[PDB]
Amino acid sequence: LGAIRQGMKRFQFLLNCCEPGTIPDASILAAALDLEAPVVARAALFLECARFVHRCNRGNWPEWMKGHHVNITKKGLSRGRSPIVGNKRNQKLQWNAAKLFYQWGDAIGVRLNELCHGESESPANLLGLIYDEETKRRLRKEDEEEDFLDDSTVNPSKCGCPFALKMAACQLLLEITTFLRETNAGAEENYHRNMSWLHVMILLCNQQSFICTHVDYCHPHCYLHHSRSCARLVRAIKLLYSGMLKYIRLQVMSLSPAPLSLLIKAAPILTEEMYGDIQPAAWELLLSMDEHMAGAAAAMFLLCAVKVPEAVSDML
Repeated sequence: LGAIRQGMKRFQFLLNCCEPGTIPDASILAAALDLEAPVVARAALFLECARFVHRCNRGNWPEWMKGHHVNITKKGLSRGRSPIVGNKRNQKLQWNAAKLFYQWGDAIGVRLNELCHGESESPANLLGLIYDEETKRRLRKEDEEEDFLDDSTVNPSKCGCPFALKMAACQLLLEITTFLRETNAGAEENYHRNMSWLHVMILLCNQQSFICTHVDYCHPHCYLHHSRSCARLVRAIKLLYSGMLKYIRLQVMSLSPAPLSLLIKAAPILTEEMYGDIQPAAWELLLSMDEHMAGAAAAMFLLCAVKVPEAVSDML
């Protein structure tokens, strides 16, 4: 059952020697949803990429990404040179990254803008989702039996794409923003302030809807159904197995607060019409249960209130 697991560890050494900002491709990062691959392998790739992004972010660098492996005199084509050039090589590696991680996240991101019509459950379909009992009990059984130890119920041809996969893409982009803002000299500062694909994260927050009644059920656009979805997937990833588990237990614990912290990390670049759309979302998510979720909703609402206090004044 866990024969993927060690293979991922094998994949871990395939991200231990290759150059950052070269592997993988933008297009195979974009179009990897309509194949025979479930949500769990996509999320595993997302968390592995995020793990190596945190390796390039916090300070836990690998041995070859610190400049110690070019000084020793080889027995061919070799001459005495200081390893400072190897430090420049590692400055090259993240200069391959800080561009291409932007471009790969572009190529995923506009694909997800096209995936807004991909799994597009209509508002009429949503009003049938929340109240009509048939697809109610259908997707409630699909959200409740959601665990990744049996490959027969949760994903039929290993092709399903719920909104929890979109939150997993959101937390991968979240770690991309932990890299890009902090860690060929023209667009090095032009690749953080202007991102051409961030309107659909707020759109997914508008698809984090609030027409629910919470009588033993939430509709698959309600963020409590998203909370139960990400809770079921975190329970799945803690049933399938430890250092990658260490990373998961050190970072995320719930995928529903991902666009919240995304909006904290990308506050000042937005024009304020989108702010006038995000203060209603600030009203809806302040009923949340987690300290991370409701607390980051409080800090987002705090920042949009110290930005725009008159809409706050009108809703008081």
